[PDB]
Amino acid sequence: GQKVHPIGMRVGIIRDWDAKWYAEKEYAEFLHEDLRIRKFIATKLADAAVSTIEIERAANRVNISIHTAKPGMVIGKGGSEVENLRKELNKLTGKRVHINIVEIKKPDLDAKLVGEGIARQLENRVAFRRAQKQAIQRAMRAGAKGIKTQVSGRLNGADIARSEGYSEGTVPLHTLRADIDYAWEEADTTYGKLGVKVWIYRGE
RNA sequence: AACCAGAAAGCCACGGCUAACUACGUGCCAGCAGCCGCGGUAAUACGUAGGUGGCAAGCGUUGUCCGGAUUUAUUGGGCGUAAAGCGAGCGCAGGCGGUUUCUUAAGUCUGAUGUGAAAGCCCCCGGCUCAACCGGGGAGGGUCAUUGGAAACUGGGAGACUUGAGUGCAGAAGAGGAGAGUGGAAUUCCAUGUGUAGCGGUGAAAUGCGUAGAUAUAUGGAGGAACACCAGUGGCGAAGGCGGCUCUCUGGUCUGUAACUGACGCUGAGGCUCGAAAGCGUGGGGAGCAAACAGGAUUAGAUACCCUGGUAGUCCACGCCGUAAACGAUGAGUGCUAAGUGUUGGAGGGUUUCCGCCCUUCAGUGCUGCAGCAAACGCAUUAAGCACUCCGCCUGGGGAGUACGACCGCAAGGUUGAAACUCAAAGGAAUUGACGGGGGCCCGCACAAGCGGUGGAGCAUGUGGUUUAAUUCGAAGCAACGCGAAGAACCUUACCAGGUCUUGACAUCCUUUGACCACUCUAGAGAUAGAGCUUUCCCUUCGGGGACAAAGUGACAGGUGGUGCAUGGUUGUCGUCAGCUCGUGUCGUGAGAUGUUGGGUUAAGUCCCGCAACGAGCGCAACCCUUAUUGUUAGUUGCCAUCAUUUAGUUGGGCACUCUAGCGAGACUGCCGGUGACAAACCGGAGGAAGGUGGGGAUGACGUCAAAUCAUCAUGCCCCUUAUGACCUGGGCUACACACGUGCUACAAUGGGAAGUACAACGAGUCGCUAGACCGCGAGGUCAUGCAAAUCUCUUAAAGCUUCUCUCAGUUCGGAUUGCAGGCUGCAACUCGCCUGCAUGAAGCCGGAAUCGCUAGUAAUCGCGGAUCAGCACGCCGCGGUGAA
Repeated sequence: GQKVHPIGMRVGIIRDWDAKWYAEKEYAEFLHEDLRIRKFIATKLADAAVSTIEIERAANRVNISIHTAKPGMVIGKGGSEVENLRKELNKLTGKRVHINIVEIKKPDLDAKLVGEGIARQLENRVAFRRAQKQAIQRAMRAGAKGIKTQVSGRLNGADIARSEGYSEGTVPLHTLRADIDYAWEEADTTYGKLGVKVWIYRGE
């Protein structure tokens, strides 16, 4: 293995972090509290399945916001689930949290959601070649410049591991005026454990 | 004729061929199969389930005959490499044959006549209410038999012709054959002279020969074998084969020409002859060379390769055997079908001292290439092309050219030549990878040139081995060994001795209940035990759970236990090596190829030119960070130039310089000259701070190694559970008869010791760095001031510079080891921290074989800061000074 998480290459240059803090003498407390913050959307991710959470911070307030493609289950029926999530998050926090919902557009051109969906087809015993090809076509139908895909492990419920994936379009990986995305996700039907990786490119 | 759909349906397969399915318990065992092949938690091959799928009382299995099988090919196959042209010639019998006149009519076709039993298979028509039965007709049963005709073709008879086939006469070439003599050189032996300590051989040596005079050098003498240059893809012959020269017998081929014979030809089973080396018998000679054999060497072993010897043989005469990779792996005879180019032997013409030259034509003999053939490679007037005549041979690989029988031979052996039983392949040619102890080109501190090192000595540190009760686990060539460990006294821990415990040390629910705790005393090594103060409601609609404990068992928990060869994720390594592919159009019967090859150039698939290729993508490069100049902006905690002050840029003042860091400019072959195809590019010059990607960093394609990891994490499967799980004390991973790797300090004079004396950069700081003062030989101790930061501290850096010193010694070098006295953090430095002082003073005078790093702010030397951290660094990460060959 030799390659790099590409979002860890472009950060600081053409994007930022997801924590816009500046904190001395209470830094690791908020770090291992934000670690607890990220875990709590496991209740979301089974249904709501958000992508990113941006957490800014005022003096004595908590001011967070999310990005997702499914605005249905996150807004509740009348916002009543929203205040319940604020209460359950504040029970772990004790501090004034003020959550927000931002909807993404052209939602098929994500990174985490497409890999999560193809891992979902892997968790229903659907064949890997046809699912990757229909996935990269329906991502190409969204309008892009390229998608790379790769899956590994004990493929298709078999013996000793292979690793193979397919690609189409262009993808300048080694260049810095890129604005690409990336996502890794596990997979298991019942045998061992697998993994999917997924790439896009849309110019700077 | 009275009443019923009641009395009244069967059988094998479903992985491909094979139309004709899906799912459940079975687990390389039991099993299945016509061929291909299936069985280790899947058998879509055992049983079950519905189905599915087939003809019409049947359906599967075994056995036998024909087809598919052009796999005996007459219709209808072949022999360069896949099975398959005898080793080659001479020829009896046989097969097949130039043109023409007349003639017979054997073969040939045809007319008529006689028969080819009945029943069958056919067709038409009737009945059998449709299968079966009969009836009348016709090809159906001949290579038939008799009688009558044609002479086109082949047989037969009579003749005719010269084109095929042979002797003329004239020439020509030639390692054609046998027999008889002869020439010189070279080796070996012998003799003679001269002349002394070695000669000979190998990768390296050794065996061997030599003072009983070798080797070497000149002179002769003996004998055998082979013929240096000429020598050529030249020549000769049916093949095997044939090269010094002179002579006798003798075979064959080519060119002219035509008076002469007049179809006399070709092929050729049986038979005969010739037939490389090796071998056999009888008799000769041995100069070399050399099977068998002896000795030396190599090797784990070497009944071989290597070296020193050495017989049969190799030679001649006379007999025998009769084989070869006897090959162009291509049978023989004849005819026909584009060119170009050498060369051997001729004939003719133009021209001519032709000896050259040019044109025409015969027989060989090479080389390149149309049509045509071929699975391809290839062949191609010397066909593997289009054909006719005759002969030989083949029908999957093994068994095996074996067995029996027969013939030949003195003998080895030769010629002719099967089956029982096995296998589902064996085989030819070409394409892509991979490999080679095959080759051509390139490139890197890879060699070479230098500089400094390691291996010698002392110490620190990491492995293997021995150890104990335990020395906890992983990592093994580059690509493990100052590596996970960026901090082992208890904790750290998994390793031991002991004290111990159990829905548990930790998670979720249920009820009883609701909130606990926390803290003092006693026991002890501790977990724990027994008391003590009591615990505690945050909604009250008398109705209740949220913050909480304890008890019950219930769910369950826990594993640093195994498998990186069941895994994800992550990382080494080729290696910053320069490659890896796609679309469209072309080539190839097809796998596939071309683009991506060739010339130049570059750090590079980077770019130019030619090229059935044209374009693109991932890589390379560019965008990113820092360093190298300058403009603007903004001036404190920064700096001091215009002046005063004060120890002092301090305080008045300015943003001038410096610095701080935002936005900007600047280096792109940018211009000129030469080289280069004018092209890419190469070499110089000016300008500038840097000119040829200015100097570094981050960035790591396709893929290789089942490389490393369950011991960061997650985890398929397997195992443990009043215990391999948990709590505590003490110990250990820090041992040492030994060997290896990595670092620190010296072996002193460019130096040690004493004194005085200057200049950096990065970063860190709240229970953290310490200003100043006092005391101490010191490690340091006390009072205390600044500091959450360009301000206060770490912190005034070492090598540096000037004076003295020592005077070559195991030394005023060196500084390990050991007693004593201490200092600091720790609850506690014995096992096991660091540092100070006194007393002690070992090896060690530049380190073999071998081996490592590095092409310039580099190598070499010298200090400083940080991470983890109460404490502990010769390790790691980073910065700066001096500065090489």
